[PDB]
Amino acid sequence: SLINEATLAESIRRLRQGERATLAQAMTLVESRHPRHQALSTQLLDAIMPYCGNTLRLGVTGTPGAGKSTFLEAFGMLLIREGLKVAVIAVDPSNDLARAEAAFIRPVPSGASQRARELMLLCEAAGYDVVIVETVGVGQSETEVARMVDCFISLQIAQGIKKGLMEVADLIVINKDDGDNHTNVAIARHMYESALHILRRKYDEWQPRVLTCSALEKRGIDEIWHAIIDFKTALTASGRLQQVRQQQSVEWLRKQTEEEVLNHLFANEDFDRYYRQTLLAVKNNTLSPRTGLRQLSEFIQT
Amino acid sequence: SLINEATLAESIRRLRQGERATLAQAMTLVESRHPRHQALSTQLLDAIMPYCGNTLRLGVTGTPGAGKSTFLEAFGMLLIREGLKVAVIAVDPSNDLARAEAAFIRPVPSGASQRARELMLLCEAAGYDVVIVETVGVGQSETEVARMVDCFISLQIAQGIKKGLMEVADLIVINKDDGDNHTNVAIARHMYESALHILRRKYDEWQPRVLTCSALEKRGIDEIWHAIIDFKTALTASGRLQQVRQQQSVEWLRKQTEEEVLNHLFANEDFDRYYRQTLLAVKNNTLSPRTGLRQLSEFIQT
Ligand SMILES: [Cl-]
Ligand SMILES: [Cl-]
Ligand SMILES: [Cl-]
Ligand SMILES: [Cl-]
Ligand SMILES: [Cl-]
Ligand SMILES: [Cl-]
Ligand SMILES: [Cl-]
Ligand SMILES: [Cl-]
Ligand code: NA
Ligand code: NA
Repeated sequence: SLINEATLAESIRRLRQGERATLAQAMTLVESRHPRHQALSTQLLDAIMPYCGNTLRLGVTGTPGAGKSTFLEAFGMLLIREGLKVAVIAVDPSNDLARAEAAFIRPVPSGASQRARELMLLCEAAGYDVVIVETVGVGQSETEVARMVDCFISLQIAQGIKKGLMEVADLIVINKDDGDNHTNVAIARHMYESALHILRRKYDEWQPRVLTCSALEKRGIDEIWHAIIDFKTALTASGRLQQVRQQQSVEWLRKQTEEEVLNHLFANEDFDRYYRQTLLAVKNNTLSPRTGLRQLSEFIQT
Repeated sequence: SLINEATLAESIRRLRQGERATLAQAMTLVESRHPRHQALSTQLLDAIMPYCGNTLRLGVTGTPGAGKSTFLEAFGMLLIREGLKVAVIAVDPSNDLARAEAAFIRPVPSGASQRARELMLLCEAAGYDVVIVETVGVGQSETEVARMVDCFISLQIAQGIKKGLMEVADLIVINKDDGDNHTNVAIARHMYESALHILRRKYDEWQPRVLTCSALEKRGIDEIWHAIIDFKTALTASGRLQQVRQQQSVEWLRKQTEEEVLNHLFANEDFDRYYRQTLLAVKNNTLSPRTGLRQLSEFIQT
């Protein structure tokens, strides 16, 4: 069926009934750069807001070689066996699940952060029980994913532990606990656990947990889902999950508003030039930082 | 002697010769809110920039009960015995050293960040060998101090370890390793060390060290100074210290420039109102985040 201004309400109806063709169509619309599609997309997203917010939002990162694909397939299939509908938003770095009718998989091209969030909203409005946003754990991708999900899960394989990961990890999982590397897996699991037991809790309500699994042998997956449920229980008992979700949305709005204002300034060719000359003046000991700041402020005011 | 526009150059001369009365006078001038003093202060700070930058800058935080005062006295007196001139900038939270002629102690009232930096510059121009900026370790004060010093030292006494501290600690010191609490001190020292050995290094060149001392018994202090020297050796071998200092100055300029622009916007009574109404519209599911952002952008442009 066509999606357009006249049919928007019926299209939303179809979407909320969980019709997969309409979900895919709506996502494609949201991804179009055609100015007309951008305005209709805006109408759609405004319209669906009341239908969002009753979906468990999970983030999953995996380092290269961590077995993210096999884990996601096993985990996804477990959720479907539990009778749940699961969507996977596969974000680009800066199988059996594919065949499941109760699943839905969509890639997000390398911003992509706003895009991932909007696609997640569509999945929520479509009645998915669990939405998983996943990407490679590299650079700061853990903290970026963490900011849009209820529960953040990092996959690791058996330099020290990344501090940014410690900041955001709710669960750490060591995949490929199979064959002959049990000891290597146990040592890695122990190391993450030492860090997560000694550092202050991200949430007062939750000691982060470190688990192991073998996706390809189907062991440990049930236990990971159970830990996620335990997390949900702990955070919802105090009303902290709702608070987290509100804080994430406020922080996104605030950060994007600030960043647009700042990007416009630092993009300006005249300001960029004056800024760089000011920096060089300070570096070369001709101006104090105080004076550097004042003249930047005056340039901005004028 | 008077400090004024006519005498500025001779006053700078006196300052560079290490005359303590002129240093105190210059600091008082920098702290005056009298508009005339603010302009002369600007001239002074510009003028001294070429004389700065050959001083070891240390940051020291202590938690309540960590023995910061006794440690600073013992440490300061050690440096003076080594024939060094040491200045202490005592920053407000958001003895024998006092009697030493080769020392200089100045408080900074509860911004205070810009003020601490400017007073540090005066000490550098005055020929101090070591300048120590110190404050209570509470909230985010560790990261704030860390951003203006060559080497950051945190005092702890025998909830888990603060992640912000792990981000910035170059050395951790457990004071009051005396009397009957050796075991309690050893356990605390071990805990910090576990975290600092397992987490990725802040600097590739340096594994953070955790030491113990008894300031009041004068034991362990020599070893702490030696560790600081080891830090300086490690970072200067690769040219990393110079890079750190440059990055700190650029980051301060950048952050203060951004924060002034943003504070003016979010201070604006009309924008604050529209921003809060937009936030509430999103919270109440009447607008998508996309639309929230767009209309904030339009409000700003207009
Ligand atoms: Cl079309
Ligand atoms: Cl804790
Ligand atoms: Cl909740
Ligand atoms: Cl300039
Ligand atoms: Cl006067
Ligand atoms: Cl490392
Ligand atoms: Cl260096
Ligand atoms: Cl509004
Ligand atoms: Na949210
Ligand atoms: Na600097």
